[PDB]
Amino acid sequence: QRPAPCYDPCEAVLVESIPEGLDFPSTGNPSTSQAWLGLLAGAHSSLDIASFYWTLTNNDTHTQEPSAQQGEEVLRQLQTLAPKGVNVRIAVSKPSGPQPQADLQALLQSGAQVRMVDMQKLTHGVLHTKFWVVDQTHFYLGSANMDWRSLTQVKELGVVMYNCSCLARDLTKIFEAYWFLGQAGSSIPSTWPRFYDTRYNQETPMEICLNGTPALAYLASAPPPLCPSGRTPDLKALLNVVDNARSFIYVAVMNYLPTLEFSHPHRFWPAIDDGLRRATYERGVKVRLLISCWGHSEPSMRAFLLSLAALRDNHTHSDIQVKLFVVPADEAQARIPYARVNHNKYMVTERATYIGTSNWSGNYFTETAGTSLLVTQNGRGGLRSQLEAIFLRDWDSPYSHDLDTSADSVGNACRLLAAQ
Amino acid sequence: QRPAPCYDPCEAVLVESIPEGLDFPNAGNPSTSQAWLGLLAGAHSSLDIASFYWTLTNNDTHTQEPSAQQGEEVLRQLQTLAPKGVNVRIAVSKPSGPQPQADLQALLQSGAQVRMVDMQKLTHGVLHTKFWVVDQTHFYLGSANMDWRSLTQVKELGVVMYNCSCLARDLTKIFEAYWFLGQAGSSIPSTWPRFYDTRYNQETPMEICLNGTPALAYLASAPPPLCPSGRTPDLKALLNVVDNARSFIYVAVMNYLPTLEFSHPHRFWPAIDDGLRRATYERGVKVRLLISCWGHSEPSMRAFLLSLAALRDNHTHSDIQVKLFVVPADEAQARIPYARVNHNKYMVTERATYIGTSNWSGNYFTETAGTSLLVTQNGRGGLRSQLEAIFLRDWDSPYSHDLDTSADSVGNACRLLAA
Ligand SMILES: *[C@@H]1O[C@H](CO)[C@@H](O[C@@H]2O[C@H](CO)[C@@H](O[C@H]3O[C@H](CO[C@H]4O[C@H](CO[C@H]5O[C@H](CO)[C@@H](O)[C@H](O)[C@@H]5O)[C@@H](O)[C@H](O)[C@@H]4O)[C@@H](O)[C@H](O[C@H]4O[C@H](CO)[C@@H](O)[C@H](O)[C@@H]4O)[C@@H]3O)[C@H](O)[C@H]2NC(C)=O)[C@H](O)[C@H]1NC(C)=O
Ligand SMILES: *[C@@H]1O[C@H](CO)[C@@H](O[C@@H]2O[C@H](CO)[C@@H](O[C@H]3O[C@H](CO[C@H]4O[C@H](CO[C@H]5O[C@H](CO)[C@@H](O)[C@H](O)[C@@H]5O)[C@@H](O)[C@H](O)[C@@H]4O)[C@@H](O)[C@H](O[C@H]4O[C@H](CO)[C@@H](O)[C@H](O)[C@@H]4O)[C@@H]3O)[C@H](O)[C@H]2NC(C)=O)[C@H](O)[C@H]1NC(C)=O
Ligand SMILES: *[C@@H]1O[C@H](CO)[C@@H](O[C@@H]2O[C@H](CO)[C@@H](O)[C@H](O)[C@H]2NC(C)=O)[C@H](O)[C@H]1NC(C)=O
Ligand SMILES: *[C@@H]1O[C@H](CO)[C@@H](O[C@@H]2O[C@H](CO)[C@@H](O)[C@H](O)[C@H]2NC(C)=O)[C@H](O)[C@H]1NC(C)=O
Ligand SMILES: [Mg+2]
Ligand SMILES: [Mg+2]
Ligand SMILES: [Mn+2]
Ligand SMILES: [Mn+2]
Repeated sequence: QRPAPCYDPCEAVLVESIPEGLDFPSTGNPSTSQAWLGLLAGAHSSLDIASFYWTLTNNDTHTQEPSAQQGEEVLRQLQTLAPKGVNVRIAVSKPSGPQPQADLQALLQSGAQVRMVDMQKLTHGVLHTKFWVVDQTHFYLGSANMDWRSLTQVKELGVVMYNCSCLARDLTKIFEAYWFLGQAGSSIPSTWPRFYDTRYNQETPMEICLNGTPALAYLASAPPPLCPSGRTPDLKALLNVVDNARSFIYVAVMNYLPTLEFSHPHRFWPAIDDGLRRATYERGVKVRLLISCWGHSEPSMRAFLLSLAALRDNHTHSDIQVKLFVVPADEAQARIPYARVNHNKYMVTERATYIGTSNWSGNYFTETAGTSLLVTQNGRGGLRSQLEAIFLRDWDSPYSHDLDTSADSVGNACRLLAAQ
Repeated sequence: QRPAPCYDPCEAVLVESIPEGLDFPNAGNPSTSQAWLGLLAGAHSSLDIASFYWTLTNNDTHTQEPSAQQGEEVLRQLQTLAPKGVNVRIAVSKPSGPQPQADLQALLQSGAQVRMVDMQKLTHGVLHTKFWVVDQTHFYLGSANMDWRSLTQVKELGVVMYNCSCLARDLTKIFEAYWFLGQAGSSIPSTWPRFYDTRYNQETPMEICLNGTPALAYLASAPPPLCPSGRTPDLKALLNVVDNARSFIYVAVMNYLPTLEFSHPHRFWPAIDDGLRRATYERGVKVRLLISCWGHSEPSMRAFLLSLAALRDNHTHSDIQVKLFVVPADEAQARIPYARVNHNKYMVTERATYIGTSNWSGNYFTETAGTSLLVTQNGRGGLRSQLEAIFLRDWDSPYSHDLDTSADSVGNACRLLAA
C-alpha cells in the first residue's frame, strides 16, 4: 500500500529576496542570491532549471543599475558549469514574440543545453514554473525568476531542499516533461510513459527525515495535460490544504483572482474562493490573505477582495481579512521596469506548508505550468512555523495595508486602493 | 417527442397582499383576499390546499385585531364547500410540537379531509409549499399562508392561473405526493408510480395559450425525494433562469442565505450565490436583490449580502446591488405576532418569470417541500413585465434601503442593519 520511505538526511531552508531599502527591524534567512551561489559552487554533475524568462544583466533590461551586479554574477557562475563537466539543461517558456536571449546564448556557448517550450501551442498556457535541481540531490523551488531584479528589487520566497535525493529525483520527473516538450515536433502524449509516474502524492506522500524528524512531502504540478499517473495536480494539492485547515489559513500571493483571466468570454472561477469561504464559515478558520499591489495589478482584483473581506462576523465566527503588501519605491527605483513588488506565492496553516510558483487565478491551474511543494510534519519549531513567522512579519509590517487605505499614502503606485 | 400542447384559455393574474399603512403613490392588482374569495365562491367540485400552517382567526393568534376579519371570512367560506358537495383535501405540515388546530377542526367538522405530513421524519424538512388547486381548473401559487396576517399585515406575492386545466392537473400531481405521504404508515417510495410523473418540465415545457398568446410553462417542485420521473427540481429550474439571463436578474425574497441553515456542523451552500456571481461577471447581468428585514431576520445574512454588494465594478461591468425592504410597524402593529414583513419569493429577468414558495437557502431545495411556476413568453408586456413592474415599484419605494442605512431610520426593527 504505502511507497518506500526515503533515507536521505533532507534539510530545508527558506530563502528570500528582500528589495533594497525594505527594512524589517527581525530574524534573517539566507538570500536567494547566496543560496543560488552556493548551489552553483557545489554543483558537480548536473543542473536542471525550469524557467519563465532570463534577464540576469543590466543590458537585458536596458538599465545601468548598480544592484544588477548580483544577477550578473549568477550568470557568470552559471557559465562556468558546463566547461567543468556539469550537465546543464535549461527549459524556458517560449516568449510571446520576438525577443533577444543574451543570457541563454551565453549559456549555450558555454556548453549548456537550452530548450524553449511552446506552452501556448500545447495548452494555451505559458511555462511559469521556477525551480532548480542540482546533482539529483538538492533543489530550489519558489517565486524567483532568472532575473537580476528577482535578487535585489522584487521580494521573493522560495525553499532550498538539501541532501534529499529521493525528492530531487521526483522533481526531475516534472522537469523531464518540460524537456521532452521543448523538442521540435513535440505534442502532449495521450499517456505519459511510466518513467514519468510517481508514487508520492496527496494520498501517499513521501516519508522523509526533514531536519532530523519525520515528515511527509510531495510535489504537485500543473497543468493537467502534463500530469502523468500518480502526480497530484497543483489545484488539488492546494485545495486539500485549505479543506484540511482547522485553525488558520495564511496566504501570501502576488495576484489573486477567482477567474480564468485570459479566455474569452471571461469566465468565473470560484474553486479557491469557495474553498476559503467554506473554511471560514463551516470550520471557523481564520483566513488572512496578503495580496501584492503595484502599478501592474489587475484592478478587477479589488472588488473580489472586498467581497471576501466582507465575510467577517463575530457571531458566525467567519473571519477573513485582506491586506495589500506594497513595496515602496524611490525615484531611481521607480525607473526600473517591472520591479518593487512582492512576488511570494505560498500558504501556511496550523498543520501544513504549501510553497508554489503560480499566482492564484484559474489559468495557472488549468493551462499554465507550475509546481508546488507540500509538507506536513508533526510538532513545533520547524519549516511550517518558520514560514508562518515570515507571513506574520510581512502582515504586521508598515508595508501591509487595509483595503480602505488612501492610495496616495503607501509609497508606490497601487491600483487596488481608492483615492478616498 | 414533444408532449401535447394545452388548448385551455389560460389567464394569469398577479395577486398581492399589501399591509395596512403601506402606501405606493399611483402604483392595481386584486388582493389575495379578493382572489381567494372568488375562487371559493366559484368552486363546484374540488379544492386541494397545500399548506404550512393555519391561523385564520383572532383566537388562533390570541389577538383582538379588526384586520383579522378578512382571514375569518375566508375560513367561514371554506366551511361551506364540503356541505355543498365540494371535495376538500387539505395537506398541512406537521407542527414541531403540540399545537391546537382550531381551523382544521372546523374544516373537518364541515366534511373536509385533512392530512398532516411529517416531513421532518420523511426528509428532515417541513411542508412549506402554499398552493390551491380549484376544480382541476384554477390554481393559486405564491407566498401567502392560510393566515389572516397573510391578508392584511404581511406583504405577499402570488399568482392565480384561471381557465388552465392542463397545468392545474399537473400541479395536482405535486399535491398528490403530499396527500399520499400524509397517510399513517407512509414512506417515500423508492420509485414513484407513473401517475405521479409529468411530461412538462424544463426540457419540454407545456405550450399554453396565456392571455391570448403562446407561452411556455412548467411547475418545479422540491425536495428531491418527492420528485418523480420527469419533474424538474426547484433548484434546477431556478438556476436555469439565472444562467439564461443576459440583461438583468431581479430577485425579491424574504430570506437569502448561501447556507444549509441550522445544520450543525454548519454547511456552506453557494449554489445560487455562485450563479449570481457568474451571471454578473461572465455576462454583465445587472443583479438586484431585494431582501426583507424585520426583527426575526437571521443576522448572519448581513455579511453574505455585503459580500455580494461588493461585486460592483465599473470596468468589469459587474453590477450587483442589494437593498432591504422593511415594512413599518408602530407600537400597535408591533404587538401582532410575526407580522409587518415582506413575504414575496420571486425572480424576474428580461426573458423569464419565476414565482415560488421557498426562501433562498439550501434546506428549501434539499429537504423542504416547495413549488415554483416557470413561465417564458415571447413579446413585450405580459405577466413578465407585470412582475418586473411590481419589483421596481418596491425597489424604488421609501421602504427599500441600502445596507449602510441606519437601523434607526427604517420604520421597524431590522437586524441586518448596523445602526
Ligand atoms: C534545517 O536545516 C537547515 C540546514 O542546517 C537549517 O538552515 C540553516 O538555518 C540557520 C539558522 O539557524 C542559518 O544560519 C544563518 O542564517 C543567516 C544567513 O547567514 C548568511 O548571511 C550572513 C549575512 O550576509 C550579509 O552580510 C555579509 C557581511 O556582513 C555580506 O557579505 C552579505 O552580502 C550580506 O549583506 C553571512 O554573514 C553568513 O555567513 C551567511 O552567509 C544569518 O543571519 C545567520 O547568522 C546570524 O544569525 C543570527 C540571527 O539572524 C545572529 O543573531 C547571529 O549573530 C548569527 O551570526 C546564520 O549564519 C543557516 O545558514 C542555514 N543553513 C543553510 C545551509 O542555509 C534550517 O534552519 C533547518 N530548519 C529547521 C531547524 O527548522
Ligand atoms: C390576463 O388576463 C387576466 C384576466 O382578465 C387579467 O387580470 C385582470 O386584470 C385587470 C387589470 O386591468 C383587473 O381589473 C381590475 O383591477 C383592479 C382590481 O379591481 C378589484 O378591486 C377593486 C378594489 O376596490 C377595493 O379597494 C379597497 C382596497 O383597500 C378595498 O378595501 C375595498 O373592498 C374596495 O372595494 C374593486 O373596486 C373592483 O371591483 C375589483 O374587485 C382595479 O383597480 C381595476 O379598476 C380600475 O380600472 C378600471 C378600468 O381599467 C376603471 O374603470 C376603475 O375605475 C379603476 O380605475 C380593474 O377593475 C381584473 O380584475 C383582472 N381579472 C381578474 C379575474 O383578476 C390580467 O391582467 C391579464 N394579464 C395580462 C398581462 O394582460
Ligand atoms: C548536506 O550533506 C553534507 C554531507 O554530504 C553536509 O556536509 C558535512 O557537514 C558536516 C557538518 O557541517 C561536516 O562535519 C562535514 O565535514 C561536511 N561534509 C562534507 C563532505 O561537506 C552538509 O552540511 C549538508 N547540508 C545541509 C544544508 O545540511
Ligand atoms: C374562466 O372561464 C370562464 C368560463 O368561460 C369565464 O367566464 C366567462 O367570461 C365571459 C367573458 O367576460 C362572460 O361573458 C361569461 O358570462 C363568463 N361565463 C361564466 C360561466 O362565468 C372567465 O372569464 C374565465 N376567466 C377568468 C379569469 O375567470
Ligand atoms: Mg492543476
Ligand atoms: Mg430542489
Ligand atoms: Mn493538510
Ligand atoms: Mn430562461
